[PDB]
Amino acid sequence: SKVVYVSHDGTRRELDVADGVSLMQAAVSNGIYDIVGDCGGSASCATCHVYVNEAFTDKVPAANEREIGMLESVTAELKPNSRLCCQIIMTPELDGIVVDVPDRQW
Ligand code: FES
Repeated sequence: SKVVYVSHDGTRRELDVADGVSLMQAAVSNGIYDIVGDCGGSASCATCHVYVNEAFTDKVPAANEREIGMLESVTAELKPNSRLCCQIIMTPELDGIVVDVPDRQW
């Protein structure tokens, strides 16, 4: 399914992500440099921060307690639609999901 990573300067980068693969994993393994994913996807860092387009925030499973806690430490502006994309697993329903990436993770 399709996923669009919009870098902070507006560049739209589309990737085909297989079901069950997290947005972070697909990102860091396909040149999406503005996403670090340092902890490896256990909601243990804030380096996979992204802003989920409001047309998809409802279809994504809500952030668990751990992510909520980690999000508090994001280095870029924390917004209502901020999410640690390693916590978002790709599924067909999410096809076309768009995420805007901040100008910094560290
Ligand atoms: S890769 Fe560390 S919280 Fe997402």
